[PDB]
Amino acid sequence: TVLDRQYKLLTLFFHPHEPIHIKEQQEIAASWDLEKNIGLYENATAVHLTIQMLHNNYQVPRGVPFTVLESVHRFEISVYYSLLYSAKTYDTFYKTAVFLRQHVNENLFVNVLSVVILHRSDTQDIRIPPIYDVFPSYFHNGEIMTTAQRITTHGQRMLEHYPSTYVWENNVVIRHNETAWPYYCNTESMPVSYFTHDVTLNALYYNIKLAYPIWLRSDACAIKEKRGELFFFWNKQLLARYYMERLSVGLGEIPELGLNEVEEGYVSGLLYHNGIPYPVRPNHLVLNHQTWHAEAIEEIEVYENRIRDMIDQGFYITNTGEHVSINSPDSIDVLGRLIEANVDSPNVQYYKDFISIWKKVLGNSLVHESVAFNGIPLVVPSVLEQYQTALRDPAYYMIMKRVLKLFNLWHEHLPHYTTKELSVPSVKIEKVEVDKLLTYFEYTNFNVTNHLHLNEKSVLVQRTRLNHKVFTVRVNVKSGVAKHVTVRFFLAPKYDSVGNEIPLNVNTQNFLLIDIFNYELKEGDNLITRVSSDNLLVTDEIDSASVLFNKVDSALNMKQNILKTPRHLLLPKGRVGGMPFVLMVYISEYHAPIDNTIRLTSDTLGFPVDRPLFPWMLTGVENIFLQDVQIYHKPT
Amino acid sequence: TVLDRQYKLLTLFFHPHEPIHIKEQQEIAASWDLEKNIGLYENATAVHLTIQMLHNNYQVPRGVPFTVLESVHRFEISVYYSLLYSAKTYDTFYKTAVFLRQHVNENLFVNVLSVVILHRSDTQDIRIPPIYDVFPSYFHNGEIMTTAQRITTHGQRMLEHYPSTYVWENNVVIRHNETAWPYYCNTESMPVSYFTHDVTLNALYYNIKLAYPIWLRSDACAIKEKRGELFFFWNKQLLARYYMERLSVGLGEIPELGLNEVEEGYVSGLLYHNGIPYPVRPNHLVLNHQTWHAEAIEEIEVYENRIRDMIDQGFYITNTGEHVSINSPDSIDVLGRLIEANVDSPNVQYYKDFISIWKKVLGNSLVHESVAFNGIPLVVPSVLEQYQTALRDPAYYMIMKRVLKLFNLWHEHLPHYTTKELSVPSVKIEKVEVDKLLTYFEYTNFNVTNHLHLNEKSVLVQRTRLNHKVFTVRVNVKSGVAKHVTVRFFLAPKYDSVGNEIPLNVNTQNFLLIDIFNYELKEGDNLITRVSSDNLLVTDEIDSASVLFNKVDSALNMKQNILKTPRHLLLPKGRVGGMPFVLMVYISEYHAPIDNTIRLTSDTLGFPVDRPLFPWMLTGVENIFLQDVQIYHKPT
Amino acid sequence: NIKLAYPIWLRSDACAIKEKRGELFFFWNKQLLARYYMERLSVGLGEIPELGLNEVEEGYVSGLLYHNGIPYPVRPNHLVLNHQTWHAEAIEEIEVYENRIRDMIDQGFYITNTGEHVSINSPDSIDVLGRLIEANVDSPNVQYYKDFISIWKKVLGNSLVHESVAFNGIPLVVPSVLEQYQTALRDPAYYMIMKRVLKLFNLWHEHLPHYTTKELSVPSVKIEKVEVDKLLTYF
Ligand SMILES: *[C@@H]1O[C@H](CO)[C@@H](O[C@@H]2O[C@H](CO)[C@@H](O[C@@H]3O[C@H](CO[C@H]4O[C@H](CO[C@H]5O[C@H](CO)[C@@H](O)[C@H](O)[C@@H]5O)[C@@H](O)[C@H](O[C@H]5O[C@H](CO)[C@@H](O)[C@H](O)[C@@H]5O)[C@@H]4O)[C@@H](O)[C@H](O[C@H]4O[C@H](CO)[C@@H](O)[C@H](O)[C@@H]4O[C@H]4O[C@H](CO)[C@@H](O)[C@H](O)[C@@H]4O[C@H]4O[C@H](CO)[C@@H](O)[C@H](O)[C@@H]4O)[C@@H]3O)[C@H](O)[C@H]2NC(C)=O)[C@H](O)[C@H]1NC(C)=O
Ligand SMILES: *[C@@H]1O[C@H](CO)[C@@H](O[C@@H]2O[C@H](CO)[C@@H](O[C@@H]3O[C@H](CO[C@H]4O[C@H](CO[C@H]5O[C@H](CO)[C@@H](O)[C@H](O)[C@@H]5O)[C@@H](O)[C@H](O[C@H]5O[C@H](CO)[C@@H](O)[C@H](O)[C@@H]5O)[C@@H]4O)[C@@H](O)[C@H](O[C@H]4O[C@H](CO)[C@@H](O)[C@H](O)[C@@H]4O[C@H]4O[C@H](CO)[C@@H](O)[C@H](O)[C@@H]4O[C@H]4O[C@H](CO)[C@@H](O)[C@H](O)[C@@H]4O)[C@@H]3O)[C@H](O)[C@H]2NC(C)=O)[C@H](O)[C@H]1NC(C)=O
Ligand SMILES: *[C@@H]1O[C@H](CO)[C@@H](O[C@@H]2O[C@H](CO)[C@@H](O[C@@H]3O[C@H](CO[C@H]4O[C@H](CO[C@H]5O[C@H](CO)[C@@H](O)[C@H](O)[C@@H]5O)[C@@H](O)[C@H](O[C@H]5O[C@H](CO)[C@@H](O)[C@H](O)[C@@H]5O)[C@@H]4O)[C@@H](O)[C@H](O[C@H]4O[C@H](CO)[C@@H](O)[C@H](O)[C@@H]4O[C@H]4O[C@H](CO)[C@@H](O)[C@H](O)[C@@H]4O[C@H]4O[C@H](CO)[C@@H](O)[C@H](O)[C@@H]4O)[C@@H]3O)[C@H](O)[C@H]2NC(C)=O)[C@H](O)[C@H]1NC(C)=O
Ligand SMILES: *[C@@H]1O[C@H](CO)[C@@H](O[C@@H]2O[C@H](CO)[C@@H](O)[C@H](O)[C@H]2NC(C)=O)[C@H](O)[C@H]1NC(C)=O
Ligand SMILES: *[C@@H]1O[C@H](CO)[C@@H](O[C@@H]2O[C@H](CO)[C@@H](O)[C@H](O)[C@H]2NC(C)=O)[C@H](O)[C@H]1NC(C)=O
Ligand SMILES: [Cu+2]
Ligand SMILES: [Cu+2]
Ligand SMILES: [Cu+2]
Ligand SMILES: [Cu+2]
Ligand SMILES: [Cu+2]
Repeated sequence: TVLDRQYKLLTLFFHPHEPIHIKEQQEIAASWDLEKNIGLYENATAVHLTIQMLHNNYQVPRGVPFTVLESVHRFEISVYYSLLYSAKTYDTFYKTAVFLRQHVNENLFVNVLSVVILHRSDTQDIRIPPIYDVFPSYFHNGEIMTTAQRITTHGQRMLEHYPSTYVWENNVVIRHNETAWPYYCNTESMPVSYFTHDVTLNALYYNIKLAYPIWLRSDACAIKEKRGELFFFWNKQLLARYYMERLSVGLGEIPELGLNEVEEGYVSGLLYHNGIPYPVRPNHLVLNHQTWHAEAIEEIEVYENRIRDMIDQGFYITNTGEHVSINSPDSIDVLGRLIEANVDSPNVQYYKDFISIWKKVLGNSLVHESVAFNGIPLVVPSVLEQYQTALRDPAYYMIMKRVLKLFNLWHEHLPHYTTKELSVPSVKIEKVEVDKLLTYFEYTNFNVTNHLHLNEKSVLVQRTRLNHKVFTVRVNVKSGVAKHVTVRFFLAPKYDSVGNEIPLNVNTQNFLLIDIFNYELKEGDNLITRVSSDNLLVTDEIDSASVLFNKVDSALNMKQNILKTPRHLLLPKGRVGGMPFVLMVYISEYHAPIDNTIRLTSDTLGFPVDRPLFPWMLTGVENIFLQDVQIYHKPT
Repeated sequence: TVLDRQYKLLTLFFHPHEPIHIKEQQEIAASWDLEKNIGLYENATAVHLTIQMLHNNYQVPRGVPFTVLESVHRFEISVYYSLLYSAKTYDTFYKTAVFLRQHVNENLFVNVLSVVILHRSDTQDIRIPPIYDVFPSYFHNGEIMTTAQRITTHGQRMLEHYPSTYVWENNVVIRHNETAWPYYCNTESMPVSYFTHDVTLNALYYNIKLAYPIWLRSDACAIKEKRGELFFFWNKQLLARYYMERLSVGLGEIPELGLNEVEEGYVSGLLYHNGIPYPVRPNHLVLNHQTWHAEAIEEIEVYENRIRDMIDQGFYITNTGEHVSINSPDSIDVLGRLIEANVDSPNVQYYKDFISIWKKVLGNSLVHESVAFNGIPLVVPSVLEQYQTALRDPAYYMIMKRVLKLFNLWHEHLPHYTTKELSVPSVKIEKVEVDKLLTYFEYTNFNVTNHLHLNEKSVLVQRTRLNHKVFTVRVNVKSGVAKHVTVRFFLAPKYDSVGNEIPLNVNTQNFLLIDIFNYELKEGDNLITRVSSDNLLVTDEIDSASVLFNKVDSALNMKQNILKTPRHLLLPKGRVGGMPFVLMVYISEYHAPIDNTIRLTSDTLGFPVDRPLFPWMLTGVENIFLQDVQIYHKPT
Repeated sequence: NIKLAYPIWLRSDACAIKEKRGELFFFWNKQLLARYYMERLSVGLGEIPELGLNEVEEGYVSGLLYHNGIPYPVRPNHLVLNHQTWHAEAIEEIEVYENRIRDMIDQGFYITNTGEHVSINSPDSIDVLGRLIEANVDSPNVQYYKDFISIWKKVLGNSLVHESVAFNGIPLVVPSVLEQYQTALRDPAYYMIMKRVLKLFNLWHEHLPHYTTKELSVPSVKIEKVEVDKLLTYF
């Protein structure tokens, strides 16, 4: 019965903005009544709250932007999640989903239903469609969407007048985004536009926040996920990759964010479904004038000073006034939880969310204090207030760099690793060599037909993306005696924006983990010959909505999880003629430990680059090797 | 043959963005060739230039915003106007118009064809459609246009799901703009949004600049128009009306524009045809930082200092170095021409256009120095760079207030009027009384069907506008002996934003001329009983494109000229309970003096309020009377 | 050596009068700035920064020492020019002089020492234009058209003026790198100032009529193909 259930849940994601077209779903929406069917829900309080909200009309109006950073939106989405998750039977769950689809905003319903499907036992096999297919308007420029609407409604008669559009195959018409948006931010935004505007990266951020919502309290499974450590590690990896891209395109180090003025602005060029332009941050934005920006920055400074005091003093304050030490090396998780100010933080009243205030300030979304129903505020969020568009703005990377400065301060106070924790007896690496590192640009097609308001075709968008050829890394190692070992590869830049070789201690923060795997080392001489195509950290493209629908309706793979980095974004572009980089191979013992499942050997994720490392403490540690490589770009 | 010619010229304005659909026009476009038909054009140089431009493709690309402030755009539009105007026969003119419609940008073609029709003898009867019907996208928000597209393409099946839209009559569907755009500039922009965003006002500005393009040199007819005096008078009238509106809504005096920072920003909420959002000026914009704004402001300061020096020294410098005096009272025209820096200015090389630089600076249109054909720059103009959207921004009023400060400086140097120039023998005004002054808001419908890309309905937009009830002004006057006299009425505010009564000398700059007419005064007692419905200065609404098309195809009025203020914008709103104003009745002798035709008694348009006036010099002048009135607003 | 050949304090003779001093000045400055921009693009530094009248972001530390052993003046980063300092007065004088030059360029004539107007609208007036901009001893009127480039150099050298004099006479000065021709080119501020002067020159050239197809064409001479063997550079 998997196929039919998946088909129905897909039909729930066919046209969010438009109303229900399938008749029996209308019958269910008109027939079901929560009041009399309270007995089928475990959480009766959620049922009462939902009934009250739906009766008083105290809900976010339909056809309006939705943001989780607003309090009332969080309350509404949490209540709906509690109601949906408390469904005893799958039938009750589906019937509540239909009713909410009828009586709930599109974005909120999609998000809550996806979260419920991911975290429900009865729906551990259902596959949810990609976000960039349900709402294409968050990943393509407004001109593209308007042209799509025109070419569709024209009946493809004036389409042949358009030279940009073309018919690649029957029933599909494709455009070019190569020639468009001549007006753009420029500054530091254009050279890295092939990485920051990538659809897959924003989709990955959205899916990550689907797996770990800020408004959802962890269960036994989510309590072993080490939420804070994942936050820190993922932010570090993203910032290291972004810095590598900037060095590749010659833009320099990530600008440091102050408290007086921000020089770089952002113009999104995106449009909401209704047609409201996004807020724009001007260049040379002033933060020390008579504006709400000043008050927001003062609150941000207070909260960050509280975090700094907690880090330095070595303990945090409970909600009653007790001191809880965080000086042990295993307190990184609670530190991250406190910094994030999620619902799992011990004390959110004193440790508040300054990152959201940073996002509000640097989004320059004019607060007009407008409310509907004498209730829910009406907000026009900027790109930074949406996880599916935040990564397009450099300000996000600047803010995360500040948070990573806080994290580095905390890690600095920790004792440095010893020659016993960081050494494996009688394992010496001889030589490490990669076959080649080449990158090239290629074309890809995305389906944006779900935005078209069909009455009674399939428009696609062509985009340019980076990719790399398969590469093999071969290392020879002395093994001493037989062992079961783990090998980790790290990649870092070798020269900074000016030309001086970066010391290893500084590079410790710029090392990007690209592969980790097990091996059984024999006695004597060995050979590791890892191929990039075998790594499980990076995955291939997930099947599109159309492909999944075809494979389902016509009637598995475990190499496509929503919480993995796309393969084509693993390797930096480099330069034509070669760009130098540093590879680091580290071998350690194997210390023995589907929607949201990731686990490796029990140890800090960034080991051994989480703490600062110095050359003088690597003498006597032979199982770590630092080689130099060159990354090339194939021009086309 | 008027009807058929008008029908064809209307068909030339049916779908600018879309290509030619009528077959014989395609045949003409494919058959006509300028090279062999040079003999039918008087200006052969224009023919050669047009041929060269069309062969080299050195022209503005189609489907791109067009602005006259750019040099190459001016050159192209001037060349096309020269080509069209040099058509010996009407047939040649129409055949060139079709060819250009086929091979020219939409906005440029519409503008040039309208100008040619207005200034051509063979087309002095043709009536051109309103601008707000040809390009509705410049007068309504992007959300409205997107909703229109959706309701049209949906086949009016999901339209009935929309509660906003409704069917007022057969074949027409109407919306509401009352509930939309909750995100808005606020500050000083919302309380006067009913006046600054009025469609008729922007259309009036566009038609005025159609009558007097900056790139067209005047002929005998246009040389008697006193271009500079018209510029000054119209700007003064607009600023006085805007100040009256601000006082009515309690916003205060027009802010003074400096050279360091502009506090008030603007968000248009408009979208171009393709779907590119308009530039946004942030609040508290800084002009004294390391930006191109500083250089632009320095050039502006240099040019304005040149103007100030020319005004103070009493003479202007010719292109050879000669001094030409401007100290006479009849030099206002050349002064205005110099300030405007039009093609009729004596010396544009030394006296340059600083107002355009002000518009560029305060539009905050990011210059990205992008060019097509290795030629024509690509520009995304702001609202201030288009005459059909400039009036929506307060910065325009601030800039015009600065220019009016320059004009007031010039007028101050002139000698004050005497008791002989300002007096009429034996004519004493006894009493002046108006019956009532009431204002109310009403609904109106605009047709935006021409934007819809119909394949193989008629959507309308409902807007709220101000209007007034008919009022009668009755004055009793002693006449002495029989005479033929002219009576002028002026309206001004009585109290400023704080509460002090404004002295007459300051109010001289705030007097708005509302009526001027002739009369024959008898001997003894007389009675003037003017009714607002008789004034010819203000006109009624012009027939829409649909109405004109119906009246033409089915098969005159002279009270509808494109260069007259709409009647409903004549009177300030006032306040509920009454707002005090000052009326001034002035009687003078009758000194004896269709597309663009306006002439009155030979005298300065702003007489006697062009020069400063003082109470002590009005003793002995009995033919001028100052009464007080109250304007009321009917709330609904 | 160039300033040895054409000193600002030496009046030209028959030989130096055929040298077209102003045109040489303009051409050499343009060539230097084009080469510098090519170098910047080669090393990925971007376009030459535009010099304003409020603040200069880039500073300079020479690292040089005079014969006696006095360190050179240092310009700090983010130097402020709109505060209560002599920099403001110097910048005001610079602005006045540059506005005088702009007015002379736009009006089409220059003012003599007596008050006469001399036209500069012909294409062969580039030499006198350069002489006026340089304010050398060969300029027609140095009293009205003064040397603003020297004031720019003084301002951007940040040489602290201490008003010290010897013999009750000759001032004692510690010049910066910009005040010496043998060290001026080490500072980007020089290139910025010359870019401003070249903006003035480009304004003047823009007012000139564009070349025609008769001045710019040679009858019956068509170029087929151009090819270079190789372009390689090494340290
Ligand atoms: C079915 O559906 C419903 C609806 O969908 C779901 O209901 C939600 O359920 C969750 C979980 O139960 C609730 O969250 C918790 O709520 C309680 C109660 O908060 C309410 O009352 C507060 C006022 O009383 C509190 O303060 C007064 C003094 O002023 C005090 O006398 C009283 O005893 C009590 O402490 C309100 O303040 C509060 O909301 C107000 O304040 C908020 C904060 O400023 C503000 O945001 C609100 O807008 C409003 O202004 C609310 O009305 C909370 O006590 C509890 O708080 C814990 O977690 C937060 C972080 O999320 C943390 O900051 C707190 O310090 C506290 O942390 C303790 O518990 C954590 C786990 O919950 C634990 O991880 C911490 O370590 C800590 O516990 C450990 O340490 C502490 C000492 O630090 C120790 O005492 C403990 O024993 C332990 O050792 C949560 O916020 C939602 O409120 C509720 N929502 C609704 C709408 O119903 C329901 O979950 C669904 N059920 C099922 C089965 O699915
Ligand atoms: C058929 O089609 C064609 C194409 O559609 C139409 O052609 C257009 O026709 C108009 C009108 O004829 C032209 O405008 C006039 O152009 C002339 C010539 O300008 C050209 O040449 C300039 C260079 O030569 C000038 O300077 C040199 C020195 O450097 C000097 O030696 C030479 O004698 C001459 O003076 C170029 O500079 C100029 O363009 C360049 O410069 C522009 C300005 O910076 C710049 O914008 C350009 O981009 C380019 O860089 C061009 O190539 C102009 O002389 C004439 O200028 C008058 O008007 C302007 C204001 O518009 C004003 O500033 C000038 O000072 C001058 O004013 C005198 O004439 C006015 C009337 O024209 C008059 O109102 C003024 O009072 C003044 O006249 C009185 O006072 C003066 C003293 O101040 C005195 O001398 C007079 O005798 C009199 O007493 C116009 O700009 C278009 O150029 C032309 N365009 C094209 C593409 O062909 C044609 O009209 C159509 N024909 C028909 C029948 O329909
Ligand atoms: C042997 O050794 C000695 C020492 O080594 C050498 O002596 C040097 O020789 C040179 C060349 O002769 C001198 O330069 C010229 O000096 C004269 C005189 O200037 C002195 O007097 C001025 C005051 O009198 C002036 O103003 C009053 C009104 O106030 C007026 O009534 C009077 O008639 C006269 O006009 C002083 O102001 C001046 O110094 C003061 O002012 C300076 C400027 O502010 C200031 O710097 C000083 O610090 C001081 O404050 C001085 O004491 C100048 O008249 C002459 O000026 C010309 O050149 C300059 C640019 O260098 C230009 O600005 C002037 O406008 C003027 O330009 C005319 O002549 C140019 C050629 O000389 C020519 O190119 C111009 O086109 C122009 O000529 C043409 O147009 C004009 C109209 O514009 C027209 O009248 C002409 O007929 C013609 O058509 C020079 O500065 C040195 O002063 C002198 N130095 C010393 C220490 O002796 C000597 O050269 C050696 N001899 C040999 C054979 O080798
Ligand atoms: C893009 O996605 C749409 C679904 O949003 C696809 O629509 C399908 O088109 C095929 C055409 O043969 C139909 O048989 C299916 O029934 C359609 N499905 C739905 C849900 O409408 C469309 O084919 C996709 N196009 C591409 C190129 O992937
Ligand atoms: C709005 O304007 C359009 C033209 O842009 C009008 O279209 C006309 O509609 C009538 C309907 O009976 C047709 O007979 C005409 O042939 C149409 N003209 C064109 C040029 O298409 C439309 O009627 C107008 N609607 C309103 C309410 O004024
Ligand atoms: Cu969408
Ligand atoms: Cu700044
Ligand atoms: Cu339009
Ligand atoms: Cu401010
Ligand atoms: Cu600074």
